[PDB]
Amino acid sequence: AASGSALIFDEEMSRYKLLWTDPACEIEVPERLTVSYEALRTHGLAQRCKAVPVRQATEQEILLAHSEEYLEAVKQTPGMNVEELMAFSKKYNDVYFHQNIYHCAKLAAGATLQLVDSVMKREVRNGMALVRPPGHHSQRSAANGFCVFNNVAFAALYAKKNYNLNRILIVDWDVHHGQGIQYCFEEDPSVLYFSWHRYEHQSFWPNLPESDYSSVGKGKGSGFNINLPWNKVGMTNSDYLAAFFHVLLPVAYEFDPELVIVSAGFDSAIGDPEGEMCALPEIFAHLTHLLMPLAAGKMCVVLEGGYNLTSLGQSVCQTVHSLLGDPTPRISGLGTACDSALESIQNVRNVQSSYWSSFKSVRTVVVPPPGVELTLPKNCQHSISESTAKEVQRIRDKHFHDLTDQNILRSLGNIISVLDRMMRSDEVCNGCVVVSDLSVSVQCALQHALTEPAERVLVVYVGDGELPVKTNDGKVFLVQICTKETEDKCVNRLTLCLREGESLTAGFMQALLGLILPVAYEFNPALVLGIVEETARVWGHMTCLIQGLARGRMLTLLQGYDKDLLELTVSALSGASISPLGPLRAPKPEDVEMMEKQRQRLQERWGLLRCTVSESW
Ligand SMILES: NCCCNCCCCCC(=O)NO
Ligand SMILES: [K+]
Ligand SMILES: [K+]
Ligand SMILES: [Zn+2]
Repeated sequence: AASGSALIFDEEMSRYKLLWTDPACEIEVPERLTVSYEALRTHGLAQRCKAVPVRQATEQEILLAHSEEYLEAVKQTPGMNVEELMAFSKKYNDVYFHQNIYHCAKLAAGATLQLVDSVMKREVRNGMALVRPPGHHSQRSAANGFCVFNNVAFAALYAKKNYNLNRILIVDWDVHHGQGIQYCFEEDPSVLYFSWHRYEHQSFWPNLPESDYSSVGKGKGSGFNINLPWNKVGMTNSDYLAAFFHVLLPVAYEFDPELVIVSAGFDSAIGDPEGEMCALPEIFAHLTHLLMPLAAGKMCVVLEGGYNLTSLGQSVCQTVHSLLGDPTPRISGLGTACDSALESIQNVRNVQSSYWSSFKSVRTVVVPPPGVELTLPKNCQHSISESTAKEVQRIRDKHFHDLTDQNILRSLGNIISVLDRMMRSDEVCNGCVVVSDLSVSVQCALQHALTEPAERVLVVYVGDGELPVKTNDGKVFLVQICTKETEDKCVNRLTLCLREGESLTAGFMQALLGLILPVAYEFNPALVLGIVEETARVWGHMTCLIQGLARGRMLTLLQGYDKDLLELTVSALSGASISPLGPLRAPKPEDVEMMEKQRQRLQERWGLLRCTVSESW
């Protein structure tokens, strides 16, 4: 399988700049590239990525998305002086030209195609290209918004032609609307374009009516263009995550893309002069991580905007951190989206209701049963202290007097050993332990974590019984996926009873993206505890996405030995790729009704669940 992450960059693309007075473009400086690459080198991230050289995009590759007349007009700019370059740039909106910009434009485009090839050739698992000029505003016969050629549009068309892909997802989290990408794939159902952008009721640049939520695509591409307009500035982490959980992610996993291309503009981060939003650079580590379970991890990150030189480097490294599989930082202070964001999210979901189902040294430690030996990935390891042995003795005599099964005692010693290495040693991140007795193992795992201390523990249990888990003090949230419909009493437990059949994968994924993840992210646990009983596919996507919480510190307790299940949890816990879910039969209405009743029951306490504007009394 593929491994590593590509970092495509070249200092040549920082060798064009603005040569005349223009306050509209004076923020697009060469230092954007040099600051971002040097930030990756300072933090040791560039040295960890496979450096792929940039090449020039050929003429025929440029003609994939641009006209011959516009290409030949740009081709003449290297021969122009300052006066002629100023006159040529006046023919367009918010863009300047340079003697070298046509050279770097072909390099920025070629760098994107180099990144597409390395990912599609399985030479790397994912990658990022630091390019200038940007591209998502560029159109078929016009330069626009600092862009000359549409790099991301090139990547999708290049991937369609040379690899025969049928479904490509484009995620534009830049703060500006990439109308060039929208125009290019307006009638193409093979490319799904998502974009959030500062809109302010069309008053913000580029002031386009097509940037609104009602532009869903044209013809056979209807429903494959998703615009989410930000009508107020200061959007926070809660707004960005609500946009993912309730708009992008449900559509993305139903779309099931064969490749993910990200128009990664970081002017959506706090401190940027263009965006004026308030999301921290840490949010981009999660925006990346939440998309990695798609397309078997094949993700191509292309740089677009980002103009606060300090805010830029921080978010670039947070993106590469997630691409390399590093633990995601904890996000605190999460809550409901603001009213403006909730109105936007509500409107996009309604207009897309007719096109999509959901609307209207060691990273992992494994302890198999005694004697079972299995092949482990490179970053995983098998399992005992004398202090742990004494503590298991102390736990036994106080809480389990009539208990002598010396193999049950073995697992409890491993649970303490694994948890001690996860929280305190900082050398182990997560782990998986095969378990015989559930009630004693869950009790030991949960109680030992609270005194570690883990101030908050999220428990995700796939079973039917009741477990020794107290959820009455705010330190524990219980997520239970069961077979028997249980009346949920209190606002700190989430019980999902899915009506059995061939619709469980679709219903579970909708509950994962729409209920579990929004609640888990607001809860901000210090450790995740996964529990699966013997009587109890989709667990790989759950294990990977849930690692966005608690810095990826998850302990999974598997009851009984299933090598297939064991091998999948360990693979997902270790950071390996997750095989894509195929086409899923749309969820049963009885499950959607059940999931919406739980949202009504919990969204007043966990505002991140809200996908509507609350009714004021
Ligand atoms: N604050 C006033 C609005 C001026 N807007 C200038 C357009 C440049 C677009 C660059 C970009 O980041 N594209 O993604
Ligand atoms: K955007
Ligand atoms: K589209
Ligand atoms: Zn931008």
